[PDB]
Amino acid sequence: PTPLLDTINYPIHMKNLSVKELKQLSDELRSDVIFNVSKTLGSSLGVVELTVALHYIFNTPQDKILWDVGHQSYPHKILTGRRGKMPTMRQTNGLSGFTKRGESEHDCFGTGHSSTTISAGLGMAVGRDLKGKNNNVVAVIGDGAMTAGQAYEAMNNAGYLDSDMIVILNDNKQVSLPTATLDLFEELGLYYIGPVDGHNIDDLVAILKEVKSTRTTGPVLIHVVTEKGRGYPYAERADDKYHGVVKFDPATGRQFKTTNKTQSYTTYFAEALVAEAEVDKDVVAIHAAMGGGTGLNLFQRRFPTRCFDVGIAEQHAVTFAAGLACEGLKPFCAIYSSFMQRAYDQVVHDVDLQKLPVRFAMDRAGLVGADGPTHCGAFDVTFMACLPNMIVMAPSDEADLFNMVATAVAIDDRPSCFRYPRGNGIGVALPPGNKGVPIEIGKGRILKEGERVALLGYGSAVQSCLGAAVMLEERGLNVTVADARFCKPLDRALIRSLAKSHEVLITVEEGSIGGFGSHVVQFLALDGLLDGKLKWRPMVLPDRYIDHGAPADQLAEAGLMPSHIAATALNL
Amino acid sequence: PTPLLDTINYPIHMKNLSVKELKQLSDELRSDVIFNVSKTLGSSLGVVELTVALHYIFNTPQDKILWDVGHQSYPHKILTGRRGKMPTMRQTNGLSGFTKRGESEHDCFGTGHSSTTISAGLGMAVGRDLKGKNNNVVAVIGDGAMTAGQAYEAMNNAGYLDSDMIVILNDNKQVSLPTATLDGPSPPVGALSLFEELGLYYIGPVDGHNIDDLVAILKEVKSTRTTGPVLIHVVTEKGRGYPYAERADDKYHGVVKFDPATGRQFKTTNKTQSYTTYFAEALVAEAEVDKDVVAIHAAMGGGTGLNLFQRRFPTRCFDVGIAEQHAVTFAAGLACEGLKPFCAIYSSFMQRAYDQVVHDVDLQKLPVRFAMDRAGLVGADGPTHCGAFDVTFMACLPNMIVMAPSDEADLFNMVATAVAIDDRPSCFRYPRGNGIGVALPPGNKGVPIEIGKGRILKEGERVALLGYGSAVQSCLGAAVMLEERGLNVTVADARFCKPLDRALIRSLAKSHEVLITVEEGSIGGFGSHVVQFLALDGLLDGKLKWRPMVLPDRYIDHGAPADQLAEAGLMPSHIAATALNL
Repeated sequence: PTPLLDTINYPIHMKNLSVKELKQLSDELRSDVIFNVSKTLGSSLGVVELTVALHYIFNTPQDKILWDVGHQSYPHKILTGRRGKMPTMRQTNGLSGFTKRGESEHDCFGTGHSSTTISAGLGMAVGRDLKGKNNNVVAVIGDGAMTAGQAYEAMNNAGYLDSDMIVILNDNKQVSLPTATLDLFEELGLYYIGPVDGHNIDDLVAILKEVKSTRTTGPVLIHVVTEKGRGYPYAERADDKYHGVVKFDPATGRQFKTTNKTQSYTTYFAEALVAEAEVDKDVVAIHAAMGGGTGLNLFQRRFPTRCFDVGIAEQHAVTFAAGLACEGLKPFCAIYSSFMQRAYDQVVHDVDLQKLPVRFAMDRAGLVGADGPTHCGAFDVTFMACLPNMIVMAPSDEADLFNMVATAVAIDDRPSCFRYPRGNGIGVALPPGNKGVPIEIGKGRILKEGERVALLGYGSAVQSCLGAAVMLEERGLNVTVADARFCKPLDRALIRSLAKSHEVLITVEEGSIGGFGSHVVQFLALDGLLDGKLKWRPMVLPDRYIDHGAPADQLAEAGLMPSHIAATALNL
Repeated sequence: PTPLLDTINYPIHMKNLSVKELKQLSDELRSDVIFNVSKTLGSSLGVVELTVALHYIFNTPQDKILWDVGHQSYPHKILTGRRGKMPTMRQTNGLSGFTKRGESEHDCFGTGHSSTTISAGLGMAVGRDLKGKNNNVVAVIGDGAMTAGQAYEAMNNAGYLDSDMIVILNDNKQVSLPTATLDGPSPPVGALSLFEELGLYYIGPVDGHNIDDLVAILKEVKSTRTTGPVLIHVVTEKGRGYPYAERADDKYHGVVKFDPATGRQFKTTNKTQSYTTYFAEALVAEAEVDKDVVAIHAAMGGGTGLNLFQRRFPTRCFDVGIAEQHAVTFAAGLACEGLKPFCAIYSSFMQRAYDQVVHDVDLQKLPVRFAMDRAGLVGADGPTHCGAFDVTFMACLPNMIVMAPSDEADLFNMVATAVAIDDRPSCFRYPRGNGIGVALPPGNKGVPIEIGKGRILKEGERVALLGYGSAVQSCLGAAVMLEERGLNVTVADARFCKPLDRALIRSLAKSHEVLITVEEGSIGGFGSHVVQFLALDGLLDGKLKWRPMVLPDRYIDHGAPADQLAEAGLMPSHIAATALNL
C-alpha cells in the first residue's frame, strides 16, 4: 500500500524519491497516520505534505525541523524512522505523541506545549550561528500556536535577530492545543511567504528549497494552508473531532464516541459552569484554545457572550480574566494544569496580587497520561499554591467541583483554582462528594474514618486514597482518608487534628512532591506537629517528568495509586 | 509653581486647566519632582502628555486607564489624587511605583510586570460589554511591553473580540519600559510596537507629547462612538521634558537621587557592586572561555548587569525584549543546539517564563542556566516585582537545579558548574542588591562547588539555620551572637534549594534539636523543600522542630527588602527571635 514509505526509514530515503513521488508518499503517510490513529489524526494529516516537503528539502537531523506542539509531526516521525513505532506512539514506553528531543535526532525540540517552536528555533538558529554552524532551522507552528504570546514575541525577536530559520505557519485555520494523542508579520521584519498550498507538496518542496537558504537576510515565515485532517475526508469535514479521534474505522470515519461513552471532568466543569452562568451574569468562562477540551463547547453555545477563546494564550486567558475580574466579573479560566503553567505569572501577578475574582477551572490536573511530561499538570498544586491568595482546590467529583465553582464565583476574596484531572468522575465504590451545595473553602472532608493513618488526598489522588483504603472501609476504617480537596488553603484544622492524633499521615496528590504534600508538611511544621511521633508519607508524582503513558501507569510508577498508598499504609 | 496644580484636586479640576495651562501643569510637575528630591522618571516624563490627555479625555475611574507595567503612570497617579503621595511612592506603607488597583480606583490594573495592560483592558472591555456597560477602556502600553507575547496575543484576541478598547502604544524611541527593578534597559531589541493582522484599529504614530493632539485623537477614538479596539501609537521621548532623562533614558529610567536643576545624580547606588554586576562580571568572564555561553535577557540587560556582557559578547547576548517566555524557550533552543544559554532575568519575571522553564527547558533537561536576579524581595517595586516564588516554582520542576549564591564567588562557582553541567538546567537566584565583588578568573572566582551541597558557614548543633543569599546573610547575622556564644546555632548556606543538600539537611536535622530554614522566598520554596526532604528522611527522624522563616504567602508591598524581610520574620532579629523560640 505504501511502497514509498516502506522504503523510507529516514529523510535520506525520502530524498531518494522524486518530488513527484512525494504526493504519493504523502498519501501513504496519511494512510499510515490514519491507521496509526485508527486504533484510538487531523493535525498530523493536515501537516503530512509539509513534513514531507521539509524532510525532502531539509537534511534533518543536521537541519532542524521543530514541530510546534509536535502533535502534527506523526508523518515527521514516520519519515524519521519511527513509522513502526507510531503504533506505540504516546503509549507507555513507546514514542512520544510529540517531537521529543530525547526520542529523536529529528525531534529538534521536545514539544507538547505550543508556540515554543519559534523561540526554540530561534534558539537553535542563534545557537548554530554562534557556533559558526550552518544548518537550517525550520519550525512548523500551527495557526493555533501562532496565537500564543510566546509565539508572537518569539517571532518578534526571530525577526529582530534576523537569523537563518524558516518558520512555517501551518494554517489549517484551527487553534490546536498542545496534547500528545488527543488534542503578514511585516513588523516582525520576517520574510513572509504565503499563504500557500500546505498540501501541494511539490510546491512546498520548491518553496522550502528556495526559502531555507535566503537565510542570509533572516527568517522566513512560510504560511502554508492546510486542511486539518487532509486526506481523511471525515477529518477534513470534522477536524475538531478528528484531530484527537478515538478508535475509528478508516473505511467509514466512524469512531468510538469516548466523549459520550464517558463523562469527563471537562464535562462536569462545563456543566457546572454552564449551569452557574445561567444564574450568574458576572460569570464569564475563558479558555485558552480549549472550548472543546475543558468541555465548554456547550458553555460557549449557551453563554457565547461570556465565553472567550484566547487561542493558545493561557497568559492572555488569565490576565483577561484579571481584567474581567477587575471589572467585577467572575471570570473563570478553563485551562489545563499543564497550560496554567503558561499563565503562571498571569495568575501570580495579573490575578493574585490584586486577589482578583479569577477562578481557574483546571483540567488535566496531575497526570494526563498520554500527553506525557509536556502535559502532566502535576505542578499547579505547587506553583499555584505558592501564590498568595490563590486558593487551590481539587474536587473529588462534580458535586465538589460545582461547590468549588460555586464558592469561587461567590467568594470575591481572591482567586480560586479547581484542579481536576484528565478523565471522568469515578465515584461508585469510593465516596464521591455532596450534591451541588457550596462547601467551606479550605475545609477538607473526611471520607473514611481512622486515626492511625490518614490519607490526605484529593481528586485523582483521593480516588487513589479511598481506593487504597477500600479494605480499611471493610475493616472498621482504621485508615482515614480525607478529601484534601483544598490544597490552598489546606484544611489546616483537619490537618492539625489528624496530625496531632495520628501516628502518621499519607499525603497524596496527583502532583509533584512539591505541592500538597509539601503544603501539608509545611502546615504541620507550622503547627509543630512534625514531631517524631507524627509521620507523613507524600505519595505523589516524583520530581521527574513523566513520560507519556496511562495516568494509571504513571501514578503507579509515581506510587500514588491505591496499591502504592496501600503499600505506604503497610509501611505505616 | 505648585499653586495651580495644588488647587487642582480632582480629574474635573485638571480638565478645568486646559490649553496654555498644560505647560504650567508640566512646570508644576517638574517643581514637585524637585521638591520630592530636596527633602528625602523617564517613562513617567515620557508619558505625561498621554496620561494628561487620557485623563483629560477619559472619565476615570469610570473609564479605565490601564498602565502597562504602571511605572510610567506617575503623572497618572499625580493626576488621580496621589501627587502628594509621589513622595512616598515605592516607599514602605506608601503608594506603589506602579498602578495598583488596590491603591486607586484610577489604577484600573495592578501592574509592574509588563504586557498585561492589553489583556487586562481586554478583560475590562469584555467585562463592561458583558455587563452591558459603556465606559471607555484604554491601556497604555510601551513598545517594550508590546514586545511581550502576552501583549501580542492579547492584542491578537483584542482584535478578535473587537471590543471597544484602546491601546496607546507608547514609546516611539521604542526604548524599553522602565522596570523599577531593572536598570539600563537600552540594548533591548524590544520594538514590536504593525497590527494589520491583529485587525485592530491603528492610529498614529502621533506625537505622544503633543498633548492637545493626544487629547484630540483620544476624543475621536475613545468615544463610545468608537467601536472596537484601537491602537494609538504615540511617540514619546523617554525622559521627556527632563533633558538629562531625554539624553539618557537608560539611566533616567530609574534615576537615583538627582538634582533637577543640574541632572547631577547619585550614581553611588549603581556604583555599588550589585549581584547584577557579579553575575554580569562572572558571565562576561565565563563567556570568554566558553563559546557555548550565550546570555539572554528579557529586556533587563541593564539590571541583569549584562550591558558589559552585551558589549563584550554581543554575539552571545540576546535581549528578547520583555519576553521572558521567549528568553527561556530561546535558551531552550540555544541549549538544544548544545549551547550553554543563560537566561538572565529576574525571579519575578521568571514567573512569566515559568512554563518555558518547565516545558521548554526542564523536560529535556536542557542546559538553560538561569541567572535569577531580583530573587526574593526586591523591596521598593513591591509585590509585582518580588521574586520570592522562584525557589518554589522552579523547585517543583524536575531537574531544575536551584541555587542561591551567598556572594559573587559562589555565584560564579554556581555559574561555572551550570555551564559545566550542560546536561540540565540550573537556576541561580540572587537578589536585587549587592554582595562582594570578587576577582575575575585571574583571582579564580571559578571556585569549584558541588552543586546541591550546602556549606556550613557557622558552627552549631543546637539550632541550624539553613538559608541562602539574602536569607543566609540573615541567618549569619542572626547568628552573629550565636557565634560569640560558642557557636551553638549553626548556619548553613543552603545555597542549593534544588537539589537540597539532603545529606547536610539530614545531618543537621538528626543532630539539631531544631532547625530554622530561611529563604528570601515564599513559604512554599526552600523551607517546603527542606521539610519535604526531612519528611522523606523520616528514615533519620527529620521530625525536628523546624522554623520556616521566610516571605509569607502574602504579596509584599513595596518597601526595603529589609523592611519586608523583617515583617516576613526572616531577618537576623527574627531568626534570632526564632532561635529564642527554639
